[PDB]
Amino acid sequence: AMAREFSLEKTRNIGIMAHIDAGKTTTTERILFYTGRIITSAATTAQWKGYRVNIIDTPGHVDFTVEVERSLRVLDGAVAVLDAQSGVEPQTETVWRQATTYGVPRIVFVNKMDKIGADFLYSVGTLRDRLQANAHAIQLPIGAEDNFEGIIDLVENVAYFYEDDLGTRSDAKEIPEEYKEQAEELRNSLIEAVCELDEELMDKYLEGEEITIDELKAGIRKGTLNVEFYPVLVGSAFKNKGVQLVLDAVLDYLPAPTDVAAIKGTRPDTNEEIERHSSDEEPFSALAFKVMTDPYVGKLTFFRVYSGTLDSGSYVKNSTKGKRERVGRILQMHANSREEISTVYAGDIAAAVGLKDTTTGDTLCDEKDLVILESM
Ligand SMILES: [Cl-]
Ligand SMILES: [Cl-]
Repeated sequence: AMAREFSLEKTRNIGIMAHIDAGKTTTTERILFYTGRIITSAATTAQWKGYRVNIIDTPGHVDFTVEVERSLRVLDGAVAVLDAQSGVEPQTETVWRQATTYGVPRIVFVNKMDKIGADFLYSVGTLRDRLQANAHAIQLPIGAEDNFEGIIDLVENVAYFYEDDLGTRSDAKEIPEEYKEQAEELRNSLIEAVCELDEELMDKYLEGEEITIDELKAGIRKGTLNVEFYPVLVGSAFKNKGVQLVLDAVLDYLPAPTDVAAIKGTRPDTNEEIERHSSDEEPFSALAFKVMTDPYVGKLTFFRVYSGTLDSGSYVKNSTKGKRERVGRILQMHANSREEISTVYAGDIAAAVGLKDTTTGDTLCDEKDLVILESM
């Protein structure tokens, strides 16, 4: 007998798109640490400043596999991590274009800034050249290599400094004098880019009226959600610098379940096109996306709930296979523990115990209102 701890609007289903060379694993470990306060898990339930953040693990393929399409549906937004040295590899391009097809909003994080030969401006440049994406910097790093001392937030128009310790973050002081000219130059470039995404901001810009910090964030978000803009951040996941800012950007610019289109399905035995809105008032529907052999509970079946709610110990239909399944226990895999929940809601992710015939890609739904989300 529990209600939602976190609302739809305050939910972030994210995935991290990057190669092992770009530092995907080390980046992921930092996110799990900051989001789990007070071996690779298929999906990790976590939080950040009052928001539910589900970190969905993604594969490292270089092909047009069906597993990626499913991995892109399960997540709503994504964090594309680039290597500061190389920038954009030929294999990052194939991943990027697939995300664009399914309309996945993405923020970019230029990792390994403290590494030798790291160049932020260069890396940002490759996105517009190679990928042909409208990527823009919302940050400017203070120094490179071991001189990498801090990060400038172009939106808030402030600077943060890192002592390279466990404390890491410091208060938001004024931008250093030697970086002000470039900072305002990039901030004004950012403001112009955003003005082209919302006419209301263009009008204020042309009339000479100031654009507030929140108006700029809204514009960036609006553009990022429409897959027309890609905010670019910087940091060093290896020495823990700028990772918390990425989490802030997830809240600020990545979509909540309601910010992406309602998922499309079909009624079994017919060609009828159906849509399931991301809401609790609708009939339950969910997509299973990973079956893991757990050592304690034996067999976990991870699933993304698109619509409705589901109580533990209740039946549902595996519409893909035409079988009844009893969701015995519902678990959420946290960073350092497991939580058994009595109810899972729309736009959330959990693992069901007790399923017999369900496999990756199958649809689980309310027995009284059937739907198959994946084509077969
Ligand atoms: Cl940070
Ligand atoms: Cl909706």
